[PDB]
Amino acid sequence: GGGWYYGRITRADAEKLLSNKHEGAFLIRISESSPGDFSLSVKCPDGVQHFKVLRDAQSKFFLWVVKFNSLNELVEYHRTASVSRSQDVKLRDM
Repeated sequence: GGGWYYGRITRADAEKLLSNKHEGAFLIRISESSPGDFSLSVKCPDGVQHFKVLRDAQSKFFLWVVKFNSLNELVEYHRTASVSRSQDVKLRDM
């Protein structure tokens, strides 16, 4: 695991590279203009899409209203289900 961490990358780069070469491919990236917040990006059927992902002062990450210990506890359990719930896009890496 951990093949999904790309760090410094921006949205404009992410939408470029992440179209290679399968739907459900994903990367995790920072807000380079002001560090400490992050984005998930994913390959979808019309292009590439993005999702803001954060942590609290409690040192716990969140996506919804519910908290998890790291983004690894999101990704490793979210992967069996859709990021959209209206499209067949699920997180996958080979």
